[PDB]
Amino acid sequence: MYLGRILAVGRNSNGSFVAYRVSSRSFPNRTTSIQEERVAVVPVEGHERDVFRNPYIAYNCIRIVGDTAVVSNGSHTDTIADKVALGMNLRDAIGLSLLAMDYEKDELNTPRIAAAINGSEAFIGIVTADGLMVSRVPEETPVYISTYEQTEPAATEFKAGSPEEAAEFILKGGEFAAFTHPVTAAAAFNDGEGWNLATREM
Amino acid sequence: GSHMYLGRILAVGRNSNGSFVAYRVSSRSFPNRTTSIQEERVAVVPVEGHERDVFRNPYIAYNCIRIVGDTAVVSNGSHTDTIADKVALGMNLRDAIGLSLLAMDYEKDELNTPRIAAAINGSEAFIGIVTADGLMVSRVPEETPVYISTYEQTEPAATEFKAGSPEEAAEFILKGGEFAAFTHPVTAAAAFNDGEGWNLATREM
Amino acid sequence: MYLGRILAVGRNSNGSFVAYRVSSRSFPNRTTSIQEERVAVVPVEGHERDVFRNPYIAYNCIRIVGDTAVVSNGSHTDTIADKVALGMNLRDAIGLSLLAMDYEKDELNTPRIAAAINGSEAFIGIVTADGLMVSRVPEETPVYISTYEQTEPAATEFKAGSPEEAAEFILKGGEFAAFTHPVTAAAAFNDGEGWNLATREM
Amino acid sequence: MYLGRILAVGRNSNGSFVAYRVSSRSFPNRTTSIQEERVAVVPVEGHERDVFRNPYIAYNCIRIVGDTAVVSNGSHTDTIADKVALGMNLRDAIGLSLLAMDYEKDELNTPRIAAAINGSEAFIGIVTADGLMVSRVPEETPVYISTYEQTEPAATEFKAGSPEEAAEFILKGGEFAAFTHPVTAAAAFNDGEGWNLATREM
Repeated sequence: MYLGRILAVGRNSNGSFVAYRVSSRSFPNRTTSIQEERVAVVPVEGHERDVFRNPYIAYNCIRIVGDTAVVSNGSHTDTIADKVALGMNLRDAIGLSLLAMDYEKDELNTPRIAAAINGSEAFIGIVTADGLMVSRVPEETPVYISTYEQTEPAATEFKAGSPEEAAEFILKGGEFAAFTHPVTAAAAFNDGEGWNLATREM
Repeated sequence: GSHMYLGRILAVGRNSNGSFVAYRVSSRSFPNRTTSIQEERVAVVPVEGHERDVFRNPYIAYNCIRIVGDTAVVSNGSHTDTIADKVALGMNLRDAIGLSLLAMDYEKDELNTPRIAAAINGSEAFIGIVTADGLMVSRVPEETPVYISTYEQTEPAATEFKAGSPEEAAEFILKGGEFAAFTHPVTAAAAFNDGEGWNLATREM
Repeated sequence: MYLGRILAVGRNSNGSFVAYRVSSRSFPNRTTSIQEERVAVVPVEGHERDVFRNPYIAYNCIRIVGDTAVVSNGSHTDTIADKVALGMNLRDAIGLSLLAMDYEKDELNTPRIAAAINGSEAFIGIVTADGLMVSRVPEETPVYISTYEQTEPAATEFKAGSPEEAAEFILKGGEFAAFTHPVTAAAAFNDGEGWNLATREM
Repeated sequence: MYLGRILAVGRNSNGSFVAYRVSSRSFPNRTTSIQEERVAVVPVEGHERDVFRNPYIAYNCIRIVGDTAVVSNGSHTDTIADKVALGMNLRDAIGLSLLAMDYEKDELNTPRIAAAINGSEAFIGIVTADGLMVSRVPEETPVYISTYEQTEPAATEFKAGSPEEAAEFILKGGEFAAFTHPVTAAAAFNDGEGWNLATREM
């Protein structure tokens, strides 16, 4: 039931999207911050220091490069987004980044999860201590994946017609309500006019 | 389910008799082929008088099995040497397979044929595949062997694979167990290790 | 004085080009055959068998994909060209392919050499047993590289205004005359109308 | 005369080493901190906040894995070390990490530089906007490389018989005295008994 960090990607009747939600046991003093073309996961005021005791807690979790949205549970968000910007198809951007960066070297060998979507295709990947897998997101249905328990894409009837909605949904909505220790959430949505960002706190 | 033609098939794992990797060609338009054991490897080559086939299709001849030290590599194409070499030059199994599938990619033919592969040694085993919809490399479950093919069965599938010798294993993936049902069997090869070392073997239809 | 296989890439007053030329001691029974969008290095009639005794002799030495031309001394030619086709900048297409394929496992640990060019940039790389290097081709001057001896880019006042010209030059022209054991050659040229292929025999 | 971040690697009469030195114009409020099996570049007390305005200033510069020492100017220090730890040869570890992570997306397209050394070989590599290069370190002589100006290996008569010496030298000694804006320095030395770490401030 505690899935750790969760991300979602796909298309529904209202447009394309990516959603991210932090779930933590020992580092709840965090929030999401919208900056130019990106959403970062940072410590809340007075906890800046946390970053220096654990290197996997702060990072951009959503990057927007052109017509492409990138979402991941770590710094690989920039590694992948940079490859997209510099010209590289989605699948390889994810694969090359997950292969090189690998699972996180902590207590639980925490997988690095990620996904990216543009006007044509979307891909979702994950790298664990037991494997690496990058796959196409089925057009007929959005999907989500997490660091713990749900280590492989799972379909989700994800309704949302705005980044606000998406971000709230992965936080407290639908089936995500049953996953524990929700901290902060974020998302990007594109109804065809471009990517818009939004956050959502508990 | 309607299709029983899986194309090229490979299997890997450990049973009560030891470790192994098996491979079997299945073709519709290039049956003029067989497996030839050479030093530390098994190649898939045209049969005499068909040497020419290789120049009309670059995906029909390749080492399908490579042995490097305590490690056995198996695949449906030239990546067999790309992976084997990385293992030889020092690279863990998962990465070796993954870096090689990522670079080489699915085969650029009529059916965007996936590149499949697997490798095993004294400690772990990893199986992987690269298609036009993805790339996947995963640890082979210790409690059960598994197999994968270019068509239909594009993700690992468990198999009660019995055999206690390369001869046995190569025969099994060719005509035994559930592999019987997969059509157009051409040639087969395999590598087995009972703890003494890797031994190769071929099997014709 | 025997550089093995040699390739050249760059631009001159007449257009963009890539050139290739095989140089062999023990496998001269070879020629270059133009096919759709590519030039392959194959055994001469009655030698089809050679390929089974050495896996590094037959291969497409030039691939044209869109506005981009790819040239190498091996099968990586297709690895790199596919990544360009599927969308991947030139530097990475060459780098990823060279890193993964590595030097050829023969008597001389023969390096894998490659280059790619389009209307904007051009890159040349090589992978040996002592390293890996991929670099931008200097706009103000073509350059060449070979499997042996000249294992790093070298400038070349390369004149030619057609594939025919280019293929003949790298084979018997300029400084390439002094490099021994010339077997067959090939080249692609682009004067602004598209890529055109041409072979040249001794 | 400002080479940015500089690293050195090689063997001398006293043993094997890797040295690192930060040089900065706009972020001198930094020091090096030894922690388990590694040395990190971090903000000085009261500047924790800098980490959030620039994602390229805090990182482990040195990582020790077994008989191998890794040094770099970025997070790729862990990317490379982890691959080495998980079983990967030095050349590929550096090449796969530099290919995936790329030059740093800042004002100067700052290259990612790196090097690794164990009881047998040593390799140094760099990734820029113009290329990628990874090469074996010449056994008969140590070499150093930087982000700016000296973007290619360069020989250095690097004398030192202890991490303290090594660290001091890349900071204020020899030819490094002439490189400007020294902030902090660090190094790992191995005289055959194992890898020892040390830092040095201005």
